[PDB]
Amino acid sequence: SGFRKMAFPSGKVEGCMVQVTCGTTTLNGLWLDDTVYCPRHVICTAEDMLNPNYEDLLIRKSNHSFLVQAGNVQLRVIGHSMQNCLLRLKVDTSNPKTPKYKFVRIQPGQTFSVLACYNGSPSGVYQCAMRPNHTIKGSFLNGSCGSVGFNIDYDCVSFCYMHHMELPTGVHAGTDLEGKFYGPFVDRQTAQAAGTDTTITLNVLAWLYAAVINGDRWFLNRFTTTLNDFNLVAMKYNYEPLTQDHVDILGPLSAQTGIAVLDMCAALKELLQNGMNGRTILGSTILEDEFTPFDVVRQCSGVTFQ
Amino acid sequence: SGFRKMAFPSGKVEGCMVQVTCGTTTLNGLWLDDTVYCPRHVICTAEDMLNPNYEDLLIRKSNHSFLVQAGNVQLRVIGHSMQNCLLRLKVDTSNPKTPKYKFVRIQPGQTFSVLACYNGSPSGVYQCAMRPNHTIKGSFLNGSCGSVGFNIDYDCVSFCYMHHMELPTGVHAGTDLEGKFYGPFVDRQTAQAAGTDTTITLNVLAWLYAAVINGDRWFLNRFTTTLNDFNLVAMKYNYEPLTQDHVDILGPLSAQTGIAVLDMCAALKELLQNGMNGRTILGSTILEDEFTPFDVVRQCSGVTFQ
Ligand SMILES: *C(=O)c1ccc(N(C)C)cc1
Ligand SMILES: *C(=O)c1ccc(N(C)C)cc1
Repeated sequence: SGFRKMAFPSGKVEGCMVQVTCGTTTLNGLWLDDTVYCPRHVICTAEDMLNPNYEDLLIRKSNHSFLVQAGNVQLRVIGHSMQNCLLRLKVDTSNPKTPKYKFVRIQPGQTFSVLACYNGSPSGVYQCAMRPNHTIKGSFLNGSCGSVGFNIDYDCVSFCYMHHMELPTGVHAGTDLEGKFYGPFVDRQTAQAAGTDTTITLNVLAWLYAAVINGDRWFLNRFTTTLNDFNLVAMKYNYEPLTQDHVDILGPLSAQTGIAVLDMCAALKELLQNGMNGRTILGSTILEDEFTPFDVVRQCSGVTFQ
Repeated sequence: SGFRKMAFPSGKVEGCMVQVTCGTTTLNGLWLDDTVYCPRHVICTAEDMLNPNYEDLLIRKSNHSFLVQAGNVQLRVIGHSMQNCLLRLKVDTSNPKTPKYKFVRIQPGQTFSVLACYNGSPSGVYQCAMRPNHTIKGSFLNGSCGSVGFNIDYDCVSFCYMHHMELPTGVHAGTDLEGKFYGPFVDRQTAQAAGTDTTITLNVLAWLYAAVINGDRWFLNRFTTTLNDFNLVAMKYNYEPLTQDHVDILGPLSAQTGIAVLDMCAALKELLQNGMNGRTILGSTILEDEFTPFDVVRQCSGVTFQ
């Protein structure tokens, strides 16, 4: 029993974290095989930052412009190239700690673990959901550029996020491991701001199913709803529309609990309209949207507490 | 910016997790140097469980009663002994992945990271607070016996918790690494239940200081309070008494923010009496008590956003 924001064990990623310095700017990089990945930010100074031309900044660098340190060992850079908003630095040594891995671009509403790092040294680990508005509610200080997000599937580390910057409201933005930003954001100092966010309906529903698997039915009701009537309520409360694809994704959780998706939708509609009446669901006073259907299957028993 | 329940990176602990089997019972153990630690539960079957005499159960075992597996490698047991509620199994091989480490008994209100494990294989990591009533709000399924809790200080892994069992309300109980239970609990199937809990006043206060360091003052007021008058309100709302020792612990956070402890106490008293008026503090709709003063200093900037 229990239900917690649970990160993946971070060890396979810790063995990949290095420090990268160019001039006076230091940040974190990711060492896989004979390549180190890091934000292209590393070639900027504070004065470069309002209007940097990375192409023009980069051509002025040599391999030995870059200092890469894995603990006490210096890794010699023997090639560099820019790919979107990241640099790929080729180094003389292949990381013996490289795990089996993949690069994936995650979709909004999906979750991943973040290994917050400073000066190449891992410091903390927590789970994030990719918001609909392409930001994450992270916890990052100066020096955290190049901290990575990942999921782990069996042997294999799926890398999905490299951290870049903090937006005016204190949420965080970054890129996949091809260096393409999540969202409309750019690695420049501008007035850019996160767009209006929305609640991730499919996750809230997954989390209601979690509650039932764990033994709680207080919020269910005798009603059902159509997809359409549900979505009218969703629009009023700033929840994403429910789609048939999402209903289909909820199939296994519905089958384990014996509650039809559209019946759970009715329960949610009631919760939105009437509130929770001073009660909790899985320890929470609010409706939680930071767990995917997969996160629920991962963490909950396969046997419902009936 | 940001503020999250942040676990320590779990890698130094993952390299210590093994599987231990005796008869048909399997669970997790902790391999440090040439010793494996695990719950003494491993020598019980379901029928042993209502009234087990561990002394009597253990004397019937030999070293080769115990199967210890670190991945694909069998570790041969060459000695065993019982210490309170754990077994210490001496093995033929010293763990080459042993980190620098210490065993510590944590105090109620303190926090630690939990590496949830199954069959010797780490599966997730999250932060827990030791409740005043000596339980943790974990997330554990069958097979999680022997999952460990730890903090990391510089080089050094401070082990503080080995998981044993789940109580009737779904919260969790276990021991330090000397095998002594946190709380009045016993490793038997009885009607035992967690005692009445209380809110950890010192942590709530630390978390209010976190909010100010991160730039938010909405909940402050023009009032002060005496320790006594505060504690009368605390008693009404089931919060721990504030003590001068705790006020002293808050010294650094008070100095960084320029808010006197007893002035922050007044703000808390107002929040308790009047509620939060539909607002949030660090993203939360409720007063959070699962972060210590140390956790706040660890995660927040040393510079207040004034
Ligand atoms: C670190 O990688 C990084 C990247 C971008 C920015 N800004 C665009 C301000 C800051 C730090
Ligand atoms: C696993 O270590 C463990 C320990 C104790 C119990 N009970 C006392 C039921 C169960 C599992």
